[PDB]
Amino acid sequence: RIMVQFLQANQESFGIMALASAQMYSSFEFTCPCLPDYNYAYGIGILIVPPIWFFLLGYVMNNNISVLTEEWKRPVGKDPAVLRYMFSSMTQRALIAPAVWIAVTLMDGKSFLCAFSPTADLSEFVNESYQSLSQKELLKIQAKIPCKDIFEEHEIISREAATRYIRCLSQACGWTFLMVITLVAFLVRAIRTQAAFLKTKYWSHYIDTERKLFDETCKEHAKSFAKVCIQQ
Amino acid sequence: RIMVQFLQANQESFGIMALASAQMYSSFEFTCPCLPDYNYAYGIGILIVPPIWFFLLGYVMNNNISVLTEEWKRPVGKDPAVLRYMFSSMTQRALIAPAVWIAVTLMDGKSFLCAFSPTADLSEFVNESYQSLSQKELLKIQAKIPCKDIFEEHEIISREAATRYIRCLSQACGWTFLMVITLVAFLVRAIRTQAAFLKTKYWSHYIDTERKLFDETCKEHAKSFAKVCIQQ
Amino acid sequence: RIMVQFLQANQESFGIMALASAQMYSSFEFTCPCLPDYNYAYGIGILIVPPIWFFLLGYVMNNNISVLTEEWKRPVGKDPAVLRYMFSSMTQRALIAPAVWIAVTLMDGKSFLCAFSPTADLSEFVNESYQSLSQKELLKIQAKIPCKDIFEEHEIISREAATRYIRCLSQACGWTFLMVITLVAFLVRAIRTQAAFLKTKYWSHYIDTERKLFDETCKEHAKSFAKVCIQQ
Amino acid sequence: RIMVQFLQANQESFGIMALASAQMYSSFEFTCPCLPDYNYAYGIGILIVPPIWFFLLGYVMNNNISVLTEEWKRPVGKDPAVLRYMFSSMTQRALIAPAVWIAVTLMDGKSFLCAFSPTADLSEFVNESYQSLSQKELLKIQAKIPCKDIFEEHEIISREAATRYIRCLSQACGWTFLMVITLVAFLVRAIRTQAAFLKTKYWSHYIDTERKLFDETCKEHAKSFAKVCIQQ
Amino acid sequence: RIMVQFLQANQESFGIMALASAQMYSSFEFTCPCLPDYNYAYGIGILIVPPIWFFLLGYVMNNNISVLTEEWKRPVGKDPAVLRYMFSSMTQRALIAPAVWIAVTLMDGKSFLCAFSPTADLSEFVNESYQSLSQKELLKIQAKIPCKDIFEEHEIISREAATRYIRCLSQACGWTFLMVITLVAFLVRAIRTQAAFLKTKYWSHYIDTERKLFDETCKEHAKSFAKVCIQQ
Amino acid sequence: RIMVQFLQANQESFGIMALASAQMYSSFEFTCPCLPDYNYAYGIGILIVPPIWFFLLGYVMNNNISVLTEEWKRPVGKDPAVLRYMFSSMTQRALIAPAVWIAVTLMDGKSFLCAFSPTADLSEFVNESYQSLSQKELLKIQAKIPCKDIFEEHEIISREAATRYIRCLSQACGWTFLMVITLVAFLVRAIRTQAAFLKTKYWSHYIDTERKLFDETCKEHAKSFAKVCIQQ
Amino acid sequence: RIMVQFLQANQESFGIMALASAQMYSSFEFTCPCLPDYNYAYGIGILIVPPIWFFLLGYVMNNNISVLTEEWKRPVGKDPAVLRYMFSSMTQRALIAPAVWIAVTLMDGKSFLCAFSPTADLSEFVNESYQSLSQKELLKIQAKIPCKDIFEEHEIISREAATRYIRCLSQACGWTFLMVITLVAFLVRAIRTQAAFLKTKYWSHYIDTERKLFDETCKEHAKSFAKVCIQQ
Amino acid sequence: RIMVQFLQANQESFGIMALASAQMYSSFEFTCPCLPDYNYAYGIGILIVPPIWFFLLGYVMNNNISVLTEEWKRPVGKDPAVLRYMFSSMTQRALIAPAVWIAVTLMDGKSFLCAFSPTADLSEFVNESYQSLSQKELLKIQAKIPCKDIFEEHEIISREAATRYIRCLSQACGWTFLMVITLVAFLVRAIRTQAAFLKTKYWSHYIDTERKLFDETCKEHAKSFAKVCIQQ
Ligand SMILES: *[C@@H]1O[C@H](CO)[C@@H](O)[C@H](O)[C@H]1NC(C)=O
Ligand SMILES: *[C@@H]1O[C@H](CO)[C@@H](O)[C@H](O)[C@H]1NC(C)=O
Ligand SMILES: *[C@@H]1O[C@H](CO)[C@@H](O)[C@H](O)[C@H]1NC(C)=O
Ligand SMILES: *[C@@H]1O[C@H](CO)[C@@H](O)[C@H](O)[C@H]1NC(C)=O
Ligand SMILES: *[C@@H]1O[C@H](CO)[C@@H](O)[C@H](O)[C@H]1NC(C)=O
Ligand SMILES: *[C@@H]1O[C@H](CO)[C@@H](O)[C@H](O)[C@H]1NC(C)=O
Ligand SMILES: *[C@@H]1O[C@H](CO)[C@@H](O)[C@H](O)[C@H]1NC(C)=O
Ligand SMILES: *[C@@H]1O[C@H](CO)[C@@H](O)[C@H](O)[C@H]1NC(C)=O
Repeated sequence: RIMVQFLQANQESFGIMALASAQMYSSFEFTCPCLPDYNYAYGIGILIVPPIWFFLLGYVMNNNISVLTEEWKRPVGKDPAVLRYMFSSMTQRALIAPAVWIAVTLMDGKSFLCAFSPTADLSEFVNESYQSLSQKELLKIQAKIPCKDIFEEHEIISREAATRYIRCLSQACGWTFLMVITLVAFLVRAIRTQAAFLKTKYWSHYIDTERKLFDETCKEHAKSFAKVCIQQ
Repeated sequence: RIMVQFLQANQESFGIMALASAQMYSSFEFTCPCLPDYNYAYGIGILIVPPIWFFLLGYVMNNNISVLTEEWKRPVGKDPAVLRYMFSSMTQRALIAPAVWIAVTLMDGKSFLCAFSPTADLSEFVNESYQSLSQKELLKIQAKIPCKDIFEEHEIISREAATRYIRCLSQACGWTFLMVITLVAFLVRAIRTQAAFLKTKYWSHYIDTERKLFDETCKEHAKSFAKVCIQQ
Repeated sequence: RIMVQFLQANQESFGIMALASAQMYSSFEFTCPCLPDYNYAYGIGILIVPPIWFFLLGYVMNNNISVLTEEWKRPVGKDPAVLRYMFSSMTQRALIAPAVWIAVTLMDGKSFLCAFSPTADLSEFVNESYQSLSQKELLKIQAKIPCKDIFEEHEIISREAATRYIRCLSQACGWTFLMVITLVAFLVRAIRTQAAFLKTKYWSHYIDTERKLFDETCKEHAKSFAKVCIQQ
Repeated sequence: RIMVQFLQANQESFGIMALASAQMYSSFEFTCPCLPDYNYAYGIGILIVPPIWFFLLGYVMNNNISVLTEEWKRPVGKDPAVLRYMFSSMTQRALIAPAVWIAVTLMDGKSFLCAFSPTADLSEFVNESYQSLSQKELLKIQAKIPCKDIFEEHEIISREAATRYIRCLSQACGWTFLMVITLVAFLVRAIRTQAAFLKTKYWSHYIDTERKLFDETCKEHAKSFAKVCIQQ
Repeated sequence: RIMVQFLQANQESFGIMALASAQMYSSFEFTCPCLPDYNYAYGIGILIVPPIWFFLLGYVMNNNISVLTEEWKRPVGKDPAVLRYMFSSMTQRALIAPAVWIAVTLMDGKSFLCAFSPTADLSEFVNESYQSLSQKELLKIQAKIPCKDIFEEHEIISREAATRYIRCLSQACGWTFLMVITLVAFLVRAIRTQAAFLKTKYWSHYIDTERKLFDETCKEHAKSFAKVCIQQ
Repeated sequence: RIMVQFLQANQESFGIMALASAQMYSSFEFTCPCLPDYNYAYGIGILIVPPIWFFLLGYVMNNNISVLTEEWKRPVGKDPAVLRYMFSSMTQRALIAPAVWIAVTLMDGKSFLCAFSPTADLSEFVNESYQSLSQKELLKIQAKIPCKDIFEEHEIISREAATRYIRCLSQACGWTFLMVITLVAFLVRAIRTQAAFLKTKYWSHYIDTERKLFDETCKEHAKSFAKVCIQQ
Repeated sequence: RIMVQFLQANQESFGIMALASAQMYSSFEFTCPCLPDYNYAYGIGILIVPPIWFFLLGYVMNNNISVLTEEWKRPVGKDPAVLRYMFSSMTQRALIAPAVWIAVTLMDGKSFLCAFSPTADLSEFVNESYQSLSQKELLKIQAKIPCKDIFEEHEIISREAATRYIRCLSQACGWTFLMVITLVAFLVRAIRTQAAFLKTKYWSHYIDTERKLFDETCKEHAKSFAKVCIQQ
Repeated sequence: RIMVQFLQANQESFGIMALASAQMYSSFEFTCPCLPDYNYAYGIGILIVPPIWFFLLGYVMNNNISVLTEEWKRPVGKDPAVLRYMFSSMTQRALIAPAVWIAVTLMDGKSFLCAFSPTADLSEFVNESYQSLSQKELLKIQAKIPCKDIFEEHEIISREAATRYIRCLSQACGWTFLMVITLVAFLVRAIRTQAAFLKTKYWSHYIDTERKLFDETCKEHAKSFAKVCIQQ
């Protein structure tokens, strides 16, 4: 409920793909398979592949990827640097949604709990009676931890006690990730290109004005033949 | 509830047929027949035929299919190319809603669960007591899995344990589909036609201006006889 | 609740009679009589007569049925064609609400369940104990199926198991109907009349301009006598 | 709850007296007396007298009933025809709310259930044990049917089974009424008066312009004496 | 809850005192004293005195009662007729809220139930065992009827059975009152004064224009001395 | 809940201090001390001192009390009459909120119940067993009546039966108060001063115009030195 | 819930710091320590230090404290009086929020209950059995009174009976405080400085005009060099 | 719920990073690990590192950090003081969100409770029976205090009694922090730079005007070649 609450708060306070990723996470039915073989795969996949898809999507939604591939494809493109600058700007704009997804899914330690439960060392939580049993038997039990309606072995492991531990580890990792990302962003904004920016601004203005003028002249050239044919 | 939540979030953030398909799924009463003979048929049908209907509908709602069939029907149409371009644009605009429907119904593994439950290999979930019994007897039991109010054989198969497994497989398939679709869209937007676009823009502007001029001249030609007849 | 949800979604997204029929269905208290003699009649009636009433209503709400009957009544009407075109347009606009009603009431298999329950062949659901009894005794029991608060014979037939079966059949029929209707609409929009359209547009513009001019000249002719009489 | 839902839907979609009657029904506490002597009277009264009051009210709210009675009262009124046309238009506008009330109260078979329960033939619902008893004893029991908190004789008659039967009959009668009304409206709009309409339009415009001119000239004639007296 | 629902519906659809009286009733804590001596007094008082207060209030809120008493007080007032017309108009505008209050409190048979319960003849509801006991003992019991939390003698009288009876009588009286009021309003609007209306319109326009001119000339006469004193 | 409901209704329908007092009452935690010594004091205090504070507050919020005390303080004030008129107008505007508070707190008989419970004569409610006991013992019991969670002596006095009685008395007193206040307001508006009103209107317009002119001339006199100093 | 209700009512009716303090109180988790040593300290602290912080905050948020300290710091400031007037106005504007906080926290007798419970004389509430025991033992019990989930000694002291008593005392103190504050405000507004007000108004207008002129001239002086450098 | 309530109140009343930090806290799932080794670390981390990240973020979001690092990097920057002033202004604007976070997380004593529970001296709460046991055994029990669903040793320590104590200490620390911060802010606003402010204002206006002029001249220079190329 906290995720939906912050979603509504972000909507009220309200570049846009961030809210898209947040909403998609808050409305995605995370279901851990709760099996010793697919737990790790499912957790790491939910952690890894959605940001990759968001990266690709952010590249696709960009309106000027066509000019980029056109210039990269030609031997001598009609300058040499606005291309690198435009590509860097596109990549930087696209990298936002994956980072938001990773941060959200780490602060909410569901993927971490699903992925690292079967193999983690939970020895302070395992009951004192069954403190000597094969780790192969512990594998299934620990894998069933992230499932409330499946874990029916409270006599061996306290579920909430290990859930809180793993979730705290996940939140620590999330805050570390956020700090590193913010430091990198600070360095980037403090270091980084002057002529390329002006050239790109000019080319964008030129494209817009050309499109508008083309629409206008098409309308004017159509009005004449319209008056000609209608009078028939 | 997550589907309706993301529906409301999409409505708040808000080409339109995507929201139409999402809403239609979130408000469609999926009822698995829970029978070994019609489970597969019903699941695959819900997966397959609604996107076909959405494709046809998107073709019908298009305002310029009439000109397409008129030109395809004539021996020598009044150019050759803008037709192929217009048809490709129509098809690309129409293909959006089916993809959204398939993605949604795969992320929510209801159709997958209904379709693949009776024949899947659920051997780690079947109880150890009835681990040796005819697969024909297992057919009905496994078919009854997606039905909460019908599956009354908890002593043979854990329902939730297999539900999570099949739903995880469905979500994996959904993410794979999304990745492939995004890659194809990236390639299409990066590869693909210059004169046809301008010709289509000009023809659209001409049609609009002609319609507006016709309305205007009809009003002007009517005003005279109106003043003539009213004075009687 | 799904019907009301999609009603609200359609209202938010928002020719109008479609929403009218959807709302009327979502707010109509469908009560199956649950009797072997009136079940079929009630179900088929709810399926058939409301779309007929919607058809008639859509014909009545049309603002230019009077001109149609005036021209059809005269021996020589003041052209021949715009009449057929206007009538076809009226019929096509009117046929929308009945189709929406039928589609909605088929996707929600209440009418189908009420109509086909007493006579359908439910042999896989009838308990194995009373698997040999007179179909006349089965008539009342099966007729009582669509009534939750009346069906008190769970020892003979599983209610939900047959409800899901009949509802799935109804949804299949609904999707078939939708596909056929969409194909017919595609063919109609792709095949079908050029002069009649322009003539109808001109006549509509003429009628509107004449009405407006009549209002204006009435006001002007009234102002004089108003100034005359007020000064008394 | 369905009536209030459709009330809100009609409000959202939104001549006005229709919504007034619908709201008044949805907010009127229908209380069947549940007595063999007053059941019929109360049901038929709720069915009959509210539409009569709505008819009278619609006549009263009409702004030009005074001119109608003034002309009907004079020996030679200052034309002959616009009176009949104005009266017919008033009656047609007024007849809307009673029809809406009757349709609503028939689709919701409360009045029908209250009125026809004590005397209807409910022989398939009366228990097999007391299948031979004086109809005078059955009178009170059947009269108590529409009262949930009063009918405490479930061992003699199944309440819901007869409630559904009578409600289905009421809904059939309601749909029949709607069909007949729609057919009559279609015939009226298709048959029916040309000069009277123009005369009424002109007289209405004249009245409006005269009122506006009178207000203006009153203000102008007052301004002079205002400037005269204020300066004192 | 029905009263508040219709209150909200009236607010949504939305001379104003009608809504005021409706709201005041829907938010007034009607508490029957449930005593054989004060029941009648309290019921009749709630029925009678609030409309009297509403009448007085509607007279007070009227902006031109001062001119009425000024002219009625003078021996020779500065015409004779517009006074009677203005007074009749004031009374007619004021009489709306009391009628609405009476209609509402009669349709909701609380006052009727509180007032007429102790003395009404409820012989078909009194149990057959205590069918022979002093009416003085029946007085207290019947008086306690409108109180749910006080009436603890279900073995002598069925509370709901008599509540429905008295409430039905109250609703009948309410509909009769509404019909009579509507008939009287129809007769009044059909019968009833020509010069007085114009004179009142002119006097109102004159008063308004004089007030506006006085404000304007006060501002103009103040501006001069303002410019004079500010410069000091 | 009725008080908050009417608060919301008044807010929707919406001199302002009336709503302020209503809101303050609906959001004030009335806690009867339920002791034989402080009950009367607390009830009468809640009845008396909040209207006094509202009176004082309404006097303070008035924007022209300073001119009143300035003129009352001087031996010869710069006319004699507009002072009495302004003071009367201020007092009349201020007297609204106390009356609203008293009316509200009387219609909701909480203060009356808290104040008059310990000493009232409740002899028809005291049980027949303890009908002969010292009034000093009855004092505490009756004082505990307005407290639901404290009154634990149901065997001696029926709590609700006396609560309804006292609340009915309170509502009677409230309606009497409202009637008397409305009669007094009618007499005041019908009796009551002509030159003083015009003088006050003129002085108010003069004050407003002087303030506006002073602001304007301050801005103009500042602009010059602004242009002078900025250029440095 | 009453505090939040009045918060919403104040928001709907809606110098601003008053609502800030009200909201901060309604959303502050008051937790009495329920210990004989820290109860008094915590209660008095919640009563005393938040208004001090609000006073300081209101001083800080004031936009012209800098000019005040600048003039107070100089030996001969560039007049003598507007400083005292500006300081008095600042203090009066700042004193609003602390008074609102104190009034709110006194009307809601939580701080009073927490502070005065351990040492108050509650002898009419202590049970008759333990009416002779060391006050040191009574200290802990009485201190635990404001805690619902901690006070588990109902056999010695009735919790609600003393809670109501102390809360009534707190409300009395709150009303006394409000009356005294209103009287002081009345005296202040009736007594209190003519030239200082005009001087402050003029200085404020001058500051505003100077700021606006400076922005304008900065823009104009920048435009020239902008046109100069851009053309390079 | 109080935090979300004040969040909504702040949103309604509504430099922006304050609301961001408040929302992020109200929607952050604080999960104390409830272990004697990681409790302190987790609590202090939640207290310390989020404000550091907010500080860095506020530095990054600042639009003119690039000019700061450009001037700090050059040997002789194109003045010497607007840099120090701009840096101080940036730091002061950035320091807001960390302070809000610390204040919020201290008023809501969750971090304090998680951090200081295992080592605090809770001797008045430990039961009298186990008042002599190794502090190593008390370590785990006290560490489990902030966990409602884990602390299952009510026979040794009263959970709520110590929770209230530690939360009161946390609130005291929070109010102390707020007072110190407000005093420092008062001193800063009262002490602190005249030429630097004007220079920064001028440079900002110059930058804005230059950007706008550059956009304009780019559009004008593009229009010519647009008209040139379109005509081809
Ligand atoms: C540990 O196991 C014993 C029996 O083996 C059981 O009684 C006890 O409740 C268990 N405790 C926990 C914490 O699992
Ligand atoms: C397996 O079956 C046995 C009896 O056959 C039953 O006692 C046990 O609960 C079952 N377990 C599961 C997981 O189905
Ligand atoms: C079938 O009938 C038997 C007795 O005739 C009963 O025990 C059993 O529960 C019934 N089963 C079903 C599925 O109706
Ligand atoms: C019919 O009456 C018998 C006894 O007379 C009773 O046992 C049975 O439940 C009743 N059945 C119905 C349907 O009323
Ligand atoms: C009538 O009274 C008898 C005993 O006097 C009791 O058993 C019965 O339930 C009562 N019935 C009603 C309807 O009050
Ligand atoms: C009156 O008191 C008797 C015993 O003294 C008790 O049984 C009875 O219930 C009481 N009745 C009321 C109405 O208090
Ligand atoms: C007073 O104490 C006695 C026993 O000491 C107990 O029975 C009684 O309920 C108590 N009463 C109150 C009001 O505490
Ligand atoms: C203290 O411990 C005793 C037994 O050791 C137990 O009976 C009692 O309830 C405990 N009390 C508290 C307050 O923990």
